[PDB]
Amino acid sequence: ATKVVCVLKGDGPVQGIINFEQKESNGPVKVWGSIKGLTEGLHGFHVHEFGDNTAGCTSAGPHFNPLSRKHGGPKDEERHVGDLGNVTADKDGVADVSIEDSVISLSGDHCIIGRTLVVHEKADDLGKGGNEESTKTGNAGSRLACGVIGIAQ
Amino acid sequence: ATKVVCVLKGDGPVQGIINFEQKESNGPVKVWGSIKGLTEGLHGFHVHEFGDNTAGCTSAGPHFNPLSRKHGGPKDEERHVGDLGNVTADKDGVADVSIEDSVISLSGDHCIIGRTLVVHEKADDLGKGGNEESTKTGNAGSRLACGVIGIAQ
Ligand SMILES: *[Se]c1ccccc1C(=O)NCc1ccccc1
Ligand SMILES: *[Se]c1ccccc1C(=O)NCc1ccccc1
Ligand SMILES: [Zn+2]
Ligand SMILES: [Zn+2]
Repeated sequence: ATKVVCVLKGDGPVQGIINFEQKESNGPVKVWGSIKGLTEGLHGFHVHEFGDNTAGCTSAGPHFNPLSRKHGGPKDEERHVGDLGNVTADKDGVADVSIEDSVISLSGDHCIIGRTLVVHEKADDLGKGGNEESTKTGNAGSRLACGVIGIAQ
Repeated sequence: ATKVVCVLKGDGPVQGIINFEQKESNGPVKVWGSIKGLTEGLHGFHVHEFGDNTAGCTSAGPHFNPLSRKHGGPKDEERHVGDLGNVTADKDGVADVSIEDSVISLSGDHCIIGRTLVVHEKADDLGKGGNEESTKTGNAGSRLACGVIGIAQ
């Protein structure tokens, strides 16, 4: 009953369309779609705080973290709201995205609408990386593609 | 105290950055920025319903109209929430945008976050055009550039 969408654009082309659906405001969000142009392997996949693409993906700021927590994986209690882990690209450079998440929302204080979805250069270590940056960014590196998260029909 | 931003891009030369700021929860919204690549004259300037850029600006759908009103100009009672009138480009193809609007909002049912800002091919006749489409789209024609409206820092 809430549908939300994001068009990811970045150089490669790294490009993708990610859909979000939430049947009830109390409920999990299904996240699905496709990203192409990626290198094989894991790519960190996050909601960042600002829906600001003024100077590209860097304008989006840090991971969306309304609760002031440390970085983690989506299955961790200690995570940023925006922590959606990794998408995995094959040799064809395509990541088939199929995520269900109970922490992001399409309503309320954890709402992701108007924020930025980013697919990153490297793997997110899901905060298990044992350097300082693991607990902040997951060491997922640069921002390959992003988009502002918008209301869908 | 709330700041929102939109990067306008499309298939041709039209591009811009539009900022929105709302000092008080239900107060007026200041809208300002710059759009270049335009023909001289008026270009319809609207918030459209969907923050969906899947297939370009057409995916944004009709004018944002939560109150089921007819199309009008920003200074009309009978308007869509998304009706921000026209921006005016000079011979250089630059429109300097400076708008204050009391109907849009950055919170609540009138909130434009997650929706799409669109700059159009032609003038919006502000519903005074005396054909049927005047009362729906303002006859502003095709969508030159658009962006999803995002939360800013
Ligand atoms: Se997303 C969010 C955050 C705080 C309070 C309300 C909401 C919400 O209801 N989103 C607005 C919306 C409106 C129409 C379609 C989808 C989303
Ligand atoms: Se205003 C609006 C419209 C659609 C979806 C969500 C929201 C919203 O209010 N989100 C919460 C928000 C907005 C601006 C700054 C911080 C948080
Ligand atoms: Zn994080
Ligand atoms: Zn209208």
